Amino acid sequence: EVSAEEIKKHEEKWNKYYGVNAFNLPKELFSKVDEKDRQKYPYNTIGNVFVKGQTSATGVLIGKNTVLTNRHIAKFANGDPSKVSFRPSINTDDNGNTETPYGEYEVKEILQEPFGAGVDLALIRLKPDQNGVSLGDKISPAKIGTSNDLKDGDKLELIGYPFDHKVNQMHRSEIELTTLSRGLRYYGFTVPGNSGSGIFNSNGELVGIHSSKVSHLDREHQINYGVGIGNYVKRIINEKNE
Repeated sequence: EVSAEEIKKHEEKWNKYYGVNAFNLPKELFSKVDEKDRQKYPYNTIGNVFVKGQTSATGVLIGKNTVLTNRHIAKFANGDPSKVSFRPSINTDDNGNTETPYGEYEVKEILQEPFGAGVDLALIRLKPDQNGVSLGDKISPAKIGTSNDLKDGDKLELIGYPFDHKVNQMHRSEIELTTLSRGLRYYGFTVPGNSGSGIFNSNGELVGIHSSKVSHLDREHQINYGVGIGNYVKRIINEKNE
């Protein structure tokens, strides 16, 4: 139970992201990442996780051949690697020209829920290209930080592929942390394709992975939910990363 003043204020904030048309959102809160920035860190660690005829979401290169995304996204492949593809820094302009600067990678193995079924993260291991060159040799993986020092009110950058808005176009979203007692919760503009989007701090460190929207305050309102790279998650990543 929370005061009626909260639901009012929550609705106030929420609405500044979802009350106006996506295209009408202020650039500071949501914007397309241009070509120049796409070639730089941390943007180039972001890729599109494509599951043939199932979904198109986001993933973060955290290892030489490893991509961190959501367990719910990975489930769409039913343990079958041939069904998933990873396209780092893919871009399709409004005129259908698609470019994949580092190529497209095949998956050799899906670790569906290495952190437990109630933690929405999965690891995707990639094959190197046909020359045996790993994606992580072409691009430096994201630096992994920690979510331990984050606090209510913090502002972070969520980077991903908002499919439902624009196909294969990397966008950044400013997010605002809120009641962190109930997991990584935040205000910000996202759509289903942002699932698996990286959340970075001012130091360029990966501190969380976007998951979805969950009920908040009461059963009738929403907030974005993400999985923070906490002590436990960090440990499993150090153990299985590659």
